[PDB]
Amino acid sequence: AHAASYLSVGYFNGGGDVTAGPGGDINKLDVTQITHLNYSFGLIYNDEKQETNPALKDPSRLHQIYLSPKVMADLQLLPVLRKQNPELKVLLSVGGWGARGFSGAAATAESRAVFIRSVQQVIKQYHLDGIDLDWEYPVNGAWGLVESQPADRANFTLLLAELHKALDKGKLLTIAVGANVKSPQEWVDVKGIAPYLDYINLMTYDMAYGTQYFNSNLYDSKQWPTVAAADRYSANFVVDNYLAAGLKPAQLNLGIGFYGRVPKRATEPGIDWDKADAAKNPVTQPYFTARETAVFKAMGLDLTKDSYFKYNDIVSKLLNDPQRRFTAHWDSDAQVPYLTMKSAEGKPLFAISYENPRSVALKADYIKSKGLGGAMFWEYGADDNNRLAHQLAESLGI
Ligand SMILES: CC(=O)N[C@@H]1[C@@H](O)[C@H](O)[C@@H](CO)O[C@H]1O
Repeated sequence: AHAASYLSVGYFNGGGDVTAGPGGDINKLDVTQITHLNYSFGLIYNDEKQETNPALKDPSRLHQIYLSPKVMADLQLLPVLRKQNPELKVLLSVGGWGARGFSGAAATAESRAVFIRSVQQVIKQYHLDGIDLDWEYPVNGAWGLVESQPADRANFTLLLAELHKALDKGKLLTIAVGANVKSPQEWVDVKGIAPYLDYINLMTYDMAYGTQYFNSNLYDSKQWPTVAAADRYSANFVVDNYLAAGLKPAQLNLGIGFYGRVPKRATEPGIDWDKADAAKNPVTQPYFTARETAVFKAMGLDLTKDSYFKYNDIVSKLLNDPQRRFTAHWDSDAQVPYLTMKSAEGKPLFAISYENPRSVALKADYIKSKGLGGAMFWEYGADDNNRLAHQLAESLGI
């Protein structure tokens, strides 16, 4: 007689993203398929010396939120989206991969107050239901991609506490957190911040690095196993790490990638940093040759720079490749699909893993069985005719 309610929180790369590229078309989204939209991204005016976005270096706006023209214009369509789905909640996500300014914004009482005032101003001007902070990452700085300091852990908590106090009742405060095991251990006081957050979005993807083949495997592959311990990740492992650190499952949304990645293992030696004279003794070697890298290059994917491939492009360019160069497979342990390309020798080479309707439904089944609060996905612009979002909505009963 009583039915559970799951969330489906769809990121949309509207403004542009360092790794996913230019922003998409908000008009193509089906907002009836989701519960929450994270419009991405607000940026942060900052004094980091390595900032290359000159707009963000305006010293009169230090620590405030920056909204690009495209972001402003898209946020103007909110009334139309709300008419199509009057239950929809819309948040602005601030930060994203490579986004500077959190370490400075969070550092002092005065800096925190400026940031918070800016958050309040943006919520009010654009009539948002809340704010999502996507700081990559406190303390670690994504290994120097953004400035960081050890005080970031404590300061993130203070920032969230003070933002929670400032926000109107009813406004949502959320964050996205990293897959890396050091996130709950060292970077983010997850127990400390939990009281201030409506939910926590887990970035349970981007695992196709180092000696790992799969990008968003639910469990570890056995057929295509990761070699170095420090690289061995799955969505469930991440979930378990956050739960071990003291978060309740109902507060968590599992991140689902509407995209795939060509693993780094295909093109770069894989180093196990636990081994003797590690860099001279790689534990995997690249298996792509110029023949393979050229196929991807011709698609528009330069594997020396990036490995991201949107799901709609996987369908149109890989699955439906007129020359039939890609073969689709299912990994029964990892519960995701992957494609192989045939080497000149005739051997299948592992090309890319991704998510399809079947694997999305299996992640929804995990959400339901593990007792998580819902799904989050990156990102709506990468879906194919809203099919993966619709699958998620069907499987979660949204
Ligand atoms: C797009 C992305 O997430 N890249 C990161 C990278 O910063 C990092 O070097 C590695 C762990 O060292 O984890 C990868 O997932």
